[PDB]
Amino acid sequence: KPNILIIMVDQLNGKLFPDGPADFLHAPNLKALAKRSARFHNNYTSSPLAAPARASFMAGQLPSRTRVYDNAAEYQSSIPTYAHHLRRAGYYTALSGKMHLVGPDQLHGFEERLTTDIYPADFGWTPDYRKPGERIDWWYHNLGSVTGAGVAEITNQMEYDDEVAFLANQKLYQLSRENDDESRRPWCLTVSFTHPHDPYVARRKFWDLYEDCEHLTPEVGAIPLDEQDPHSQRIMLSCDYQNFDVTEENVRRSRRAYFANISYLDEKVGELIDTLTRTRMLDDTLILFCSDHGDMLGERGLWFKMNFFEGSARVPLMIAGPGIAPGLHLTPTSNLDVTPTLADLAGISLEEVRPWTDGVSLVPMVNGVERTEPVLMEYAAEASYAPLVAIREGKWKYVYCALDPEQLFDLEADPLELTNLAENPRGPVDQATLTAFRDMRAAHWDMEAFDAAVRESQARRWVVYEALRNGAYYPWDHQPLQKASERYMRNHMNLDTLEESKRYPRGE
Amino acid sequence: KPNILIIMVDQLNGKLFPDGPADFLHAPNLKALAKRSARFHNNYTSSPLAAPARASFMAGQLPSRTRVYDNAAEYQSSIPTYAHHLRRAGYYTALSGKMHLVGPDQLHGFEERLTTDIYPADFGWTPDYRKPGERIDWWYHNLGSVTGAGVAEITNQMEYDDEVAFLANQKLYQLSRENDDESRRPWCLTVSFTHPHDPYVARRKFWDLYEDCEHLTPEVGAIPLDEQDPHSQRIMLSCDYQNFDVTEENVRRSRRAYFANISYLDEKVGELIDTLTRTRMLDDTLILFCSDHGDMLGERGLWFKMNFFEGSARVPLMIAGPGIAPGLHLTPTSNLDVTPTLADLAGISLEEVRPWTDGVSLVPMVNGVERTEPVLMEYAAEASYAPLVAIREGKWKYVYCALDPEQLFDLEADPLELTNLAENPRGPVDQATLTAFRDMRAAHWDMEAFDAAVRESQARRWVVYEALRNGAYYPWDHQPLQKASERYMRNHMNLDTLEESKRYPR
Amino acid sequence: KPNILIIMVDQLNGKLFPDGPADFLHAPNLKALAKRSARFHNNYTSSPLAAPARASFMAGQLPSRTRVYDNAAEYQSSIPTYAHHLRRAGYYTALSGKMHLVGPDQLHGFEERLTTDIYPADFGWTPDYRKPGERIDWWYHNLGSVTGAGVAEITNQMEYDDEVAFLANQKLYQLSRENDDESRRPWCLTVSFTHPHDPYVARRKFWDLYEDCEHLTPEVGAIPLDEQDPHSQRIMLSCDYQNFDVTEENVRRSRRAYFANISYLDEKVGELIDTLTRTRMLDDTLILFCSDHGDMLGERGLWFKMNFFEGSARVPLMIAGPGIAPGLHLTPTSNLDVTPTLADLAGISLEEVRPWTDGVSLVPMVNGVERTEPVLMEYAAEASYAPLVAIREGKWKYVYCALDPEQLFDLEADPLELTNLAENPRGPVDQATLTAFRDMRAAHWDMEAFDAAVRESQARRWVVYEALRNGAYYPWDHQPLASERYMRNHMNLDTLEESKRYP
Amino acid sequence: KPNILIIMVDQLNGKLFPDGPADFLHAPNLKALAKRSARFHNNYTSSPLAAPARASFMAGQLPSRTRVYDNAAEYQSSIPTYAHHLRRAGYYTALSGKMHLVGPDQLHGFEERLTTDIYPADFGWTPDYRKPGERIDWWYHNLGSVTGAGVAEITNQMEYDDEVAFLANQKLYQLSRENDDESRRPWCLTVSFTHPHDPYVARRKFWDLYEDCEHLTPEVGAIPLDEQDPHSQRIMLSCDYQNFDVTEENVRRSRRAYFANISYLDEKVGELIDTLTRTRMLDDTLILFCSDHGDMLGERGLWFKMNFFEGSARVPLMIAGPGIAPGLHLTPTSNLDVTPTLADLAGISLEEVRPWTDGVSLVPMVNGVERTEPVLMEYAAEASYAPLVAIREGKWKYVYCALDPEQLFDLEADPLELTNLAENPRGPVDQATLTAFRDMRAAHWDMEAFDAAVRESQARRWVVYEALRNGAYYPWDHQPLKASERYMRNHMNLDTLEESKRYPR
Ligand SMILES: [Mg+2]
Ligand SMILES: [Mg+2]
Ligand SMILES: [Mg+2]
Ligand SMILES: [Mg+2]
Repeated sequence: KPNILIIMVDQLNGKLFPDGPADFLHAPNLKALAKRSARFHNNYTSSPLAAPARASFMAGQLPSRTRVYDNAAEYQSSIPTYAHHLRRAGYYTALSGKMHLVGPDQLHGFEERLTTDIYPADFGWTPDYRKPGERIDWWYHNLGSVTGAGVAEITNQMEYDDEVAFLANQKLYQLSRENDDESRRPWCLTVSFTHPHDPYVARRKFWDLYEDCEHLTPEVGAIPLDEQDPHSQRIMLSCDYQNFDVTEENVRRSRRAYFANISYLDEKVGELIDTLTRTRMLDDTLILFCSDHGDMLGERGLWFKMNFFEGSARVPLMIAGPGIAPGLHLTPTSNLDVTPTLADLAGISLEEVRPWTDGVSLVPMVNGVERTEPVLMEYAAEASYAPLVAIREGKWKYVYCALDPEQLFDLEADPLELTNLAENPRGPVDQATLTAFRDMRAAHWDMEAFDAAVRESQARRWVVYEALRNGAYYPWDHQPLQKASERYMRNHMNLDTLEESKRYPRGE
Repeated sequence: KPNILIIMVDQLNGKLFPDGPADFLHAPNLKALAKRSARFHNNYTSSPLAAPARASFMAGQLPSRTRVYDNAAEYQSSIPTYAHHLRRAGYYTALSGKMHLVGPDQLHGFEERLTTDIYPADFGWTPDYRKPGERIDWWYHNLGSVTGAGVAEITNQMEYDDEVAFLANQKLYQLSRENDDESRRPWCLTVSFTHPHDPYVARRKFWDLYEDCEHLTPEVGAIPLDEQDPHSQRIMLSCDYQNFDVTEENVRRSRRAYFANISYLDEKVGELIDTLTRTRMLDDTLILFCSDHGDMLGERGLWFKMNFFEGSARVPLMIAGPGIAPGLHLTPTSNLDVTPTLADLAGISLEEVRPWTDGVSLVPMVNGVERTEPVLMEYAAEASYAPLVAIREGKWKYVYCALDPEQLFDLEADPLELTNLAENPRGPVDQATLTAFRDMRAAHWDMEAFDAAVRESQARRWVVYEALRNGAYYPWDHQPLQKASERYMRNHMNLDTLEESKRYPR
Repeated sequence: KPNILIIMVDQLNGKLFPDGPADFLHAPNLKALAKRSARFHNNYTSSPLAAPARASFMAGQLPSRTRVYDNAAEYQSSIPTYAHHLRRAGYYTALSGKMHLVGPDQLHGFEERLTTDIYPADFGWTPDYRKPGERIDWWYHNLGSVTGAGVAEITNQMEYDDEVAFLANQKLYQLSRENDDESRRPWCLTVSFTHPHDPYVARRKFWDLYEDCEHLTPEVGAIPLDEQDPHSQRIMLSCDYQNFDVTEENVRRSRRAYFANISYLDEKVGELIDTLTRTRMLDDTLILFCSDHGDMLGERGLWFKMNFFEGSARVPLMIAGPGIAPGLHLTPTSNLDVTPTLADLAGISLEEVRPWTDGVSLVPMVNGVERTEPVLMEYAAEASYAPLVAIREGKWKYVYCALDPEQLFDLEADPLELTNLAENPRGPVDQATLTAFRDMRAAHWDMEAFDAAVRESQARRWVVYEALRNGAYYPWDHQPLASERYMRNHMNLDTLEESKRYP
Repeated sequence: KPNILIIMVDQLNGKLFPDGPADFLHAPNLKALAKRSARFHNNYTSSPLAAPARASFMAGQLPSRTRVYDNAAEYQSSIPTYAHHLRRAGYYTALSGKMHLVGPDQLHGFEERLTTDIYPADFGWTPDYRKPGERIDWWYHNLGSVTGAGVAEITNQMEYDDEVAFLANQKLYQLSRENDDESRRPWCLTVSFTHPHDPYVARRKFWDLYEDCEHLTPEVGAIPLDEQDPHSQRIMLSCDYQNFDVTEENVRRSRRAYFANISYLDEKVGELIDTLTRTRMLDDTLILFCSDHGDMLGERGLWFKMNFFEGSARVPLMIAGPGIAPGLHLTPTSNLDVTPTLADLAGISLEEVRPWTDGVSLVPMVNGVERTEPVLMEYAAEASYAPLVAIREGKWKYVYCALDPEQLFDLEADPLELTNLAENPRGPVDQATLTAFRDMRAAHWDMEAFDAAVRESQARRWVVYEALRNGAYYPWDHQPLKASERYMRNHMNLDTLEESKRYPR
């Protein structure tokens, strides 16, 4: 059974990984990794928002099934995740970094978690479908990140990711001490970074890499409010766009710092692989690179996520290691597919995970078997007044919301999604295609039931959270475990035995 | 707004409270409390098992709604409980003792919890409908408690309840120091004891009180296996009855220690009343006495709970204090009613709690209003192979399981439930009654959907729990908070100001 | 004096022999040989092309010294080879199979050659540094081997190797009949197979062994032309890469047949060991296993050789038999070291071979003495426009061409050579290392003189070959040499049978 | 394009051809040929020994460039020769007879070779500069040929040359059958005889032609060892001079048989000319007469070659045929010039041969353009302990060896090379001349680098050749080719065969 190192980053636009990292990015370690990887060019989040994407990623289940509709929705501890599936199959499992789990369970199957979460674990960020058009300024996104972009040597997120990286490498070193043990458990370590998520603020060393960058403005620029589709209009309102003057310089500084923070992450990818190499674990380790959702990065005038356009919904996915054929795949894939893919790679039978996952294993695709299943996405959080769903199949993307006109995009003819074929069909094929997707949509979702479930979930939490914020607060944030009385040299141990057990490799 | 003291005990057969405590029980404090209480004689659990009853009790929702089907089912933290409702209305809320909450949330709205739980917080005790007939010896009930009944000066449960009682009285004393503060929050303290739940083992002092007891044998004796209804048969097999030789003396000793432990609790009730009296909080404090489920106590040959017979499904309920007219109420009520009753007593509008509670406030009842709503019960844990549901309305009890013959009892004519009218109707009224109950059951429950929901919950947990018991274990048990650097006299405080703030009355 | 059996194969990627054959290969005979061998994990060709590698192998001399720069360069008969060295010390020496010797001398010291060569002996395959960028389609490598991989029960190469094997085993039987006369010379037999060189076509029996194989794709995928280093770009045009559509199925079928052909060879290794065992010559016989160069096998998008990346430049080397302690050695070694190692094992003095070899004996090192000399490589044939040289020492590989950026790899940190530390050093030590390798390069090669000598050799041959392909062709192909075999009436009929019999 | 017939003989003293053959020689065919020839009176070998001279002759390159330093040195097959140059231009090229090519390549560009070589093809005759003063008796020259001169009707060499002649004439006839087919390639046939090389033994018919010969003793007689220049001393020690009593009679017998064997050869020249005439190819055919090196023939007391004196270093050179103006040329020329002359005569461009030849075409000289380039010679085989070089320019000859005193000769004033002007200069002109030659010598050769290259070549071959003579020997001698395709066979047309093999038709 191979080891599994999952490297995850937050808010990474998948279009920036056309075939591994784009040429213009300074990312040598991720480019070298990509050359060894199966690379999934058209990979999509299951939900363009942090907590919904991450609960779905861990479970291999859609938000409608996990019930994690938004960034404040409880994730039930009884829902199996890839950590349960691997741990049940004999893996040691650990998390360093972020997963935005909401509720008192901050492990969800992970045997050990090395850091707290950067974000809250409580019900604060609960949207309210009963009050459409409101925004909550103290947690909603706003374009202050765009006007505030720049250069700093420490930030909240760099403190977090610096520590995530250090503890991940320390854990790989600790795990190598078991390498000569016949009865060692294989390990699965998830390293989950908060970059390149905003604030768009970067260390000067990485900012300086992009002085001459040719990609600091999007090809598709700002669409005025009057000309936006309704959901995009709700996002602009939710971001308080009217109270910010986003200049071209602001767009350029934000994209520049974002690219710089990819380069910041690339250095951390190199450290992890160097640790794997020197500990002699690289040949037995699968490495997956993934992200929860994208960032529009100013394309269409939009920033951040919360929508199904390519920049928000596309996220990179790469897998490398024993038994994995390197190569590029264009068939659309989903983050929903990661958990069943990991289970398959770990030797777990299809039947053991079939009842618990909505995705499919990608391993047959890596081995030349055509994948046919469509890619499904959902969104039911801020800037929605009712749930949205999307279907990505073949060359098409279809988006449905009961409150909006449908969208239908031919991504091979129209990769920038500039012509809505549901409004302006090119011919009778486009009209027949729209009908097929409507049928597919009715097959997969009951939208009235979806809306009612989201409303009931919000209403529960508004009662409960108001109560929990009265009197003394009981926090749910993960506190990594204290072990000082059992670490290093203590006088209930054999002193020379200790040094030998903590040294690795041995006898050289 | 009044203070609220909830006194809860575990596994207390409600037939023992015909009008407050039965005369033969040595329970002067509970009898004194009962005389000033609204007493609900025919009060029922929502589910005859610890965790399902308690989650349903806290939320005012049935197990089919809480999803807490058994003793290992996760109780979601987003479900509102009476703690949340009161806390949202401005109450300080606290729990001392047991609530058998499963999952990493061990507060469920309680602002403070003073003890850990006596029982596990994890998914270990999960039944499996895919293996009907199996029992799990390491946690299932078994009749060893009947054959091992006796006397001891300390037990696991007396250690627990002794501590529950001390910390509750300590908290009342601490709360009295705020009495003179016009800006104080009113308080709601739940004090939840594990007795008289088995093992049936009592301190000598209380065991000696029942030397001449005349209720040491049940009136309805052991029904042989072949004559038992199918569910009772499933219970006997789950208790491993074949491997125990339960003598008449075992029955008497179990019941004697059980009664003694009611007397053990009565002493603790008096302590709490005494603390309320001397702190001058009694007259502003509502007092509720309740239990999660009953105990058959050998009636029909059965022990413990897990069924809808009277000894297992009946639990006492009493309410006393400001605005509560004393009196005995015979109309059937249930534990589902406690949470909306609490909200009502605390001045919370019916509209604020309507979407979150399946029961009804008993306040109107206390003030003379006739109550008509029926009482519903559910069971879907060990010794069931498919869910069971019950309906209690007027003089009738109806019990349904897809796999079993229906049961229908006229508790007015047949309070010991010896004649099943669904099998042996007395006439056309009994037949029409059965039909009315079938139609009403079919409108309230889809029992096939109920069964599918229970099986999914079990299967989920069997995957998850096996994983969580591999490698290092992460416990969810509640750990009461440690505040020693901020307690008593510390040198960041004014040392004479401290003594005055900690003194009361002043 | 021990007998010496040299088993050589063609185009075998040394990364497939990490400690003997890799576990995933079906090769029980080579795994059993390895277990009693000194095994040289990091052994390198001296030049990643057939004839340059083989002339250098035979002489223990680099191409810059043999002058065999490419696959059409004459190998002078006056250059001593290990066959001369052993033959001078009293050995009977013979070759069965391929050595790709160019020119009229097809023995180069071998007393007897049992087969012709599979490949040409003339100046046809001559490159020309005056036309940098051309390709010659009728003999250049091309990716048709990759798109044409598969299964067949006979091929040109299997016909050849079947015969190589038969005659080698026949010769071992013949050599066993002299095994009772103390007056008999020790023997050195070189058995040189053309597999696993492409075509990637295998017998179905061996193809079937790899249905479940987990290694049918390389560890590094195809790198687009624009992202390749300049020499890799030259190679990619060389094989006309743009005129082939290499699918993943093509990659898988090519690697599967290649592994199948390793298994095909393993059966022949087992046959040779069986003959040694049954004739009772095994215990007195040194066995060496070697190859001329590797095969990239689709790694980086490259096939075949002509470069210094691991898959092309690494080749296996194992030695077993009397006086050889088994073990795995990680210090880099060279095919250049085979000839002085053979001479040393044969009791020849160091001074007798010192003037004629650029490598070193590996025997001290089998016996625990640390080997410090670096490993040197050269390439000056097709897809080069000027000579390339490489140095392998410690954990490092350094590659220099006057026309290209340097390459520097740390193979312990970067075994797949995905980070060029000359362009992208990690820190100060990488810079100091690059400088030291530049100093070492200057101490070993005059690159201007190298290029001039290559150009003069190419130009000579272009004049000569045009002339030689006018009029009647005189072939140089070796023809092995009936009226003296078996029972003939000028011999003693009864005495003959007892002489042909053994034991 | 003209046909080309190269008639080559071995060890013919060039002073015997002062204007074609000397008057006293019975050589009517070679004198008839000479009269229609451009004749190069002062023509020199490139190296006074068989294999080195011949490899240099074939390549138009000096030994230091061919690497063929001695009679056992491998001649690499990748070195272009006039055979390659002509073959590349469309010629059929063939050799009948000797060329003393060493190594497994016995064609060196020739498309067909009609005989094997009379001498070995392997590394046997290798000198060793590490053993100066030693001699290897089983192949070194010795003066036994001088004492054993005489008369016989067959010899090894006459068997050989008889066969060379027969097959060469047979081949000319075969080539004439292609005359009427205007599609045929032009041909170049090299006919290379072993005479007048020793043994000095002749058929009685030719021996009787010199009964009254007046040139049976050399003008310059024997020089005693103690008065010889150091190289001549090394030659005498290597010929084992101390073990032979060479009488005046021995000299006369040797020189008589030698002249007789020139007459033996002249008969064969007549045969070739007669075949060309009767086949009607004569007018379209260039005829070149040449030799590899000379023979001292007793002059100065020396025999054979291995030195730069006139008798060993001069060889005849004549060219006749279409476009060749007859006449005598005195400017010094070199065997190095044959290959570029042949190429020029075949219409090959100057630039196609310039990188490959150290000599110059003689066609401009034939056509009245003065030639100025000097004549260079080298020697690095037996009787040398380090390489020797020589320069021949205008009237002068300069000889250098690092180990010996220089020699400088004014061949106009001193045609017999009796006065060494480097030791006994006549005045400042001789001194400035010597200095000019020193400077010239130093610009052309690094003699230490030359010595090192020779030593390495010797040392290589000592390792190899010992090996090759253990166990079964594999020979490199040329074996000429097919009887099942000759004459009348029952897959051909019988009436078609006779007509195609008949000529004239
Ligand atoms: Mg995110
Ligand atoms: Mg209970
Ligand atoms: Mg090869
Ligand atoms: Mg000669």
